[PDB]
Amino acid sequence: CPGACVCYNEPKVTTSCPQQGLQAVPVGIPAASQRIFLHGNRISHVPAASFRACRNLTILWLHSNVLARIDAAAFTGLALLEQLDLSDNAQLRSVDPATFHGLGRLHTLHLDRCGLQELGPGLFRGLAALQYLYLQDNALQALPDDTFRDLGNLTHLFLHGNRISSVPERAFRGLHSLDRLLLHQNRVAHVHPHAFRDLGRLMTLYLFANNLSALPTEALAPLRALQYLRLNDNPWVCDCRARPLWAWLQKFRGSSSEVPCSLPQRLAGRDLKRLAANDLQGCAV
Ligand SMILES: CC(=O)N[C@@H]1[C@@H](O)[C@H](O)[C@@H](CO)O[C@@H]1O
Ligand SMILES: CC(=O)N[C@@H]1[C@@H](O)[C@H](O)[C@@H](CO)O[C@H]1O
Repeated sequence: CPGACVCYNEPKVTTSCPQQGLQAVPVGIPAASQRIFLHGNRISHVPAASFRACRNLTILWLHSNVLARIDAAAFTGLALLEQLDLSDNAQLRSVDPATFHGLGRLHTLHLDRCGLQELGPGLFRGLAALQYLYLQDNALQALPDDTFRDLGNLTHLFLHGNRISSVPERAFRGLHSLDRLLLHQNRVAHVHPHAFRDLGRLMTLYLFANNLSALPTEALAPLRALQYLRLNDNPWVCDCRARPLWAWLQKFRGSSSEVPCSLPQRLAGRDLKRLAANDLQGCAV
């Protein structure tokens, strides 16, 4: 086994060379390795077919490594790959759309704390098996249509800490079985109704800290079975336009947060969840 690593077959075959100051992926990683650990090094690249001979690789960790570019090939024969953590590489900024193409059995994929500015075309094409998909704290500006379409088992989608400015119909389409997506700490101005139009089964949604003035009507409608909704820290305007949300909150059985009206004044500071129906004026004008 390569130096600066410990190798064992014990539970599953591991290579493990974490925090060993490695500058690049060592050449001698034994092929019949099941799980490989390379986080905490200084590996700045994942060149084409870096783990090819490891046909039985289940777990692979490269997080916290000053990654800069990950060859479109990279994970090529890692068909049995389950977890692939590339988190904490604020210098990556991007992943060639065809990168994860194979990765069928992929269960969990971490791409958080990465300079990801955009989510390319088929970045997540047919990742079917995927359930956990971490994408918090990147530079993502928008969620383009059908971006998570093929992700049918996805039950955990984290997108907070980005720069998403709005949620269009397209995004979150095939996301059936999605149990909880967080969108907090984003710049969400508008949430197109129907945007959650098959986002049922969803257990918990987060939209706090987001620059939302008021939510459309049919917006929270599909969220039958929702149990946790966090809407604090938003410029909630409270005029007749808030009725739909006001209403949706009253009939809500689950657990909500505080929806602080931050406008108009005179009502400013009060929480929409406790305003009486006729507190919302300034109608059709
Ligand atoms: C809860 C559910 O729908 N189970 C299926 C599972 O049978 C299948 O193996 C997987 C694909 O890897 O998709 C879904 O997770
Ligand atoms: C545990 C098991 O199924 N055995 C195979 C083994 O025959 C093969 O040599 C190896 C490739 O390195 O992949 C393993 O999965």
